[PDB]
Amino acid sequence: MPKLADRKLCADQECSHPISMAVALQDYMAPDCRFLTIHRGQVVYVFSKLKGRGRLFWGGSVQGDYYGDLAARLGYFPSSIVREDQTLKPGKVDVKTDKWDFYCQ
Repeated sequence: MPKLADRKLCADQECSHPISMAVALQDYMAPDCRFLTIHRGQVVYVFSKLKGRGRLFWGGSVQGDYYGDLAARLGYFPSSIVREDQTLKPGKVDVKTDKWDFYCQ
């Protein structure tokens, strides 16, 4: 399975800080373990934005039901299914993707 992208944009070198908070406008079911499953209205925190050949996809995690809860797992989803509501930190750190980046969590 080829990497989805060779490079990505993050808020920091380790992609540890979220770039943005977004709300899902469409449902999306993960086609394989690399992807997130999302439903309309759910909140997603975006930690990376892929570049190049993977640029339709962003990486992040789904907010849970209790205040402050964010699932630990990261996965990819199409950027178009969400509306970014708050830019938390500019996503302008241009990083090569590593092998952890497409290994399923």
